[PDB]
Amino acid sequence: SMSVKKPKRDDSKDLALCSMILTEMETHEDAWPFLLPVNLKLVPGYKKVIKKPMDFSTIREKLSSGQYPNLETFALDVRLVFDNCETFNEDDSDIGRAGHNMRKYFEKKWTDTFK
Repeated sequence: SMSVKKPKRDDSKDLALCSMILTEMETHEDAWPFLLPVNLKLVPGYKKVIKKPMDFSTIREKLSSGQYPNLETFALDVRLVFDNCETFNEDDSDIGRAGHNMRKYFEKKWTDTFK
């Protein structure tokens, strides 16, 4: 509360460390469904169903331009990518399996880097 603070966690490396995680996600062999925005002119149903589209290139641009206020807002956009994928794609599909694999990969890196 006023003039009463928990000890200050060092957050000075968070920007660099989120960039490294994102690089590792970008270079994973199962990243291909997530590298670019979904083409809303060419994929029937996507625009109406998926209220907040997100993809790795859009996260990368937001990161590079100071649009993430903290490391939790960064994790929310990465999770958004996988939640959108589960909403639109059957589990037993190449893209459905890709999203489960990437979410697992991301969550381990996140725990090992920050928790």
